Amino acid sequence: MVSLPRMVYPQPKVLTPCRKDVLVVTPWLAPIVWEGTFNIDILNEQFRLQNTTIGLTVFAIKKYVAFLKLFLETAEKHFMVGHRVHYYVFTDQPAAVPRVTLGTGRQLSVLEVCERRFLSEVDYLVCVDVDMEFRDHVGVEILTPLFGTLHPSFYGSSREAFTYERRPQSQAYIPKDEGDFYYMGAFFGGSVQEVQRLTRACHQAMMVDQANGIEAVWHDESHLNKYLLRHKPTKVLSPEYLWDQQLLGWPAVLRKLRFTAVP
Ligand SMILES: CCCCCCO[C@@H]1O[C@H](CO)[C@H](O)[C@H](N)[C@H]1O[C@@H]1O[C@@H](C)[C@@H](O)[C@@H](O)[C@@H]1O
Ligand SMILES: [Hg+2]
Ligand SMILES: [Hg+2]
Ligand SMILES: [Hg+2]
Ligand SMILES: [Hg+2]
Repeated sequence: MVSLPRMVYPQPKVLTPCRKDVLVVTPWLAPIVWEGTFNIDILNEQFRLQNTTIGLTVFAIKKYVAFLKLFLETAEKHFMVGHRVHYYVFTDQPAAVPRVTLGTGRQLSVLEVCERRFLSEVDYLVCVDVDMEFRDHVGVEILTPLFGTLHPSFYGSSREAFTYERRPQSQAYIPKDEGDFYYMGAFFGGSVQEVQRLTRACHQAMMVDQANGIEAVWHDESHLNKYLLRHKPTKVLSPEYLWDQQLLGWPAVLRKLRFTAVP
């Protein structure tokens, strides 16, 4: 909205692709975020000028509350550093939430287990799984109206191999000749409005399936993939944002491992 100040940085080269080893934009012109495709300095400026607030939601029920400490501590070092962050921890054990020291401009709310709340408190919602840890930068380069993350096991696979729900009886059904990517349900988000639309669409599709006595092969994730097939995300995050070094190592195609599973 407001003018960016004078900035000094390398001139982008029109005849020099940033990455030649991977696809950096989808067929519907949504960027695919890989290290080397963005200048974080320009992006931080753009979002700071808008005083952007990012909500980060995690669900820690039962034994998963044990992952909160590492999750929050690492988020403090790598997630949206410099911008306003509001952590939303949904848990069945309010008292078990660890007391983690937060940087300025960042807050955490514990919700024991309305959507209207999100609309007035944050500009974007990022929904992730709690049994993870941040190992590198995860910033505003991911912010957009709607984004999904490439599942680390299928980013190089053909659609036929994607583990979409294949039964026509399911609302999450996707035939073998359809599909752009296989997105993992452990990392998605976008504007509050778009995220609520996605979740509302998924919840309704799941109810319909339940009534028909059917459960999608990969539950929530199956419906997420159906939704993102019909409502193309405005950005797609590379596997840099959802990886497991123990199971997949550290391929050359990944210059950074930013968000990973906990052994
Ligand atoms: C970073 C995960 C590495 C790949 C492991 C296999 O992942 C599973 O893939 C299916 C779709 O084919 C679903 O996405 C499952 N939810 C994935 O399971 C993952 O691994 C298991 C062991 C659990 O940790 C689960 O929470 C993970 O998503
Ligand atoms: Hg969410
Ligand atoms: Hg979530
Ligand atoms: Hg759902
Ligand atoms: Hg969903």
